[PDB]
Amino acid sequence: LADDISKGYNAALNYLSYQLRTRKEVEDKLRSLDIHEDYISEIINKLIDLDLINDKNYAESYVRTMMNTSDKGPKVIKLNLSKKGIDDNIAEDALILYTDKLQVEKGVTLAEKLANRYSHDSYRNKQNKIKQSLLTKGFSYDIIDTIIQELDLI
Repeated sequence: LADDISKGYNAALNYLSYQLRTRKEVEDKLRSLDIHEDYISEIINKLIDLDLINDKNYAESYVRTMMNTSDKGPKVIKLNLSKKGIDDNIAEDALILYTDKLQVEKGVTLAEKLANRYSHDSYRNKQNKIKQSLLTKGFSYDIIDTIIQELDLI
């Protein structure tokens, strides 16, 4: 009855007190407890109102985290966000924080390590491997070209 919505609110705050969660993560965590859509929606809106669920904030902190702790570029950061239930629109707004100059600087750092790793290759084969590595990590062609121009300066 009314103890349904109650159990729902309780599990939600347990799940959130620890880590940050996307709306969808909570939206289908209430289902892990067999709570109807009639009630999940009531719980979710209330949580959003109390700012306990906030996808813009989720996406922004994720982006800051990856910028600071990973070697991943915008494209991979975005698909990670999509895999968590973040709207494309919200992910895109959040990715605005990963400025070109910041991407290039992280890319130059990775490129420098790889240059040393492939130090025996020809300049051409060397850059191909580096561009390839940066592409699989999520950086765009233009960003990679700027990284390559930067690396040669070095």
